[PDB]
Amino acid sequence: SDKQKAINYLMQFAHKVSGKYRGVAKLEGNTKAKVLQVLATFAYADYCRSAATPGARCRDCHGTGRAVDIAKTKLWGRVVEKECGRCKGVGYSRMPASAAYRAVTMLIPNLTQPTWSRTVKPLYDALVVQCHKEESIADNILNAVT
Amino acid sequence: DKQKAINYLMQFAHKVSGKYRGVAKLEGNTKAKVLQVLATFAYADYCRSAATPGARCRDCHGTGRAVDIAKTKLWGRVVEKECGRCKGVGYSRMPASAAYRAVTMLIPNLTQPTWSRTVKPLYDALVVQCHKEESIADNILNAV
Ligand SMILES: [Cl-]
Ligand SMILES: [Cl-]
Ligand SMILES: [Cl-]
Ligand SMILES: [Zn+2]
Ligand SMILES: [Zn+2]
Repeated sequence: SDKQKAINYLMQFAHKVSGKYRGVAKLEGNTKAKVLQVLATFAYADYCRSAATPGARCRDCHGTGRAVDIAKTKLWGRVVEKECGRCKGVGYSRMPASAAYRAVTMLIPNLTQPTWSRTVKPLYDALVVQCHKEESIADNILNAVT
Repeated sequence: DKQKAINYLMQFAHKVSGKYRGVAKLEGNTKAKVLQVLATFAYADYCRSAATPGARCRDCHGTGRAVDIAKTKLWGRVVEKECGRCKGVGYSRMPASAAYRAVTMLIPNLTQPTWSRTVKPLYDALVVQCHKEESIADNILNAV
């Protein structure tokens, strides 16, 4: 419901950016749709578990890997980010991705893990971090002093 | 054993929830999920402090309290006073932002100031509850 809406939002984003990832960009339409749905479902679950589990994502950036660069934000008149110093940009554990790899191989049975790592997993990670970034923006808006 | 401790802390959070405006009126299902988050994160904060050298006061081991000897004798029950070494702080306070973010997934309109005034005091009470349980277990274990 609320979960399915968020998953659908994430699936639509996955389609928008899919052309950047060589392992999904040229799949047949029906397979591409199934793959992107798997990636969005696993990525959203990975995000949700990491936010609710103590220690499962970085406690300074809350998963985004990024922090505000105060001086550059002032200079440029827009939010400029830098790497999160605490997690040096990792944001969230990468171990849950193995489950997504297994689910994708059921749809792409010749996809090896190193080919996944280079050509598909970057989209999975783009989706996980997209969720942490959405949460950070929602928090910034909710708590603005203006 | 961890889940038992958290579930115990969760039940205590329910008992005292009425005293904290940010949880005392949540609807049954949401209230349970929020209190489970609070207990889970509070227990993790406690465990980190207990395991990290220097993260707790070496006299009170996190409770912020000491036994008032003269009042305990007068009243025939343990009566506490502020721990002198730490002036009642008990443990180094770490930011509770991760817990706040986990709660806001369940209560999307909860601002950080409202959290700080009306929910975070319960969170802090749950953390100290854990140090107090440890202290009682130690007292009982070492009573002659
Ligand atoms: Cl992987
Ligand atoms: Cl007392
Ligand atoms: Cl009392
Ligand atoms: Zn970080
Ligand atoms: Zn002390």
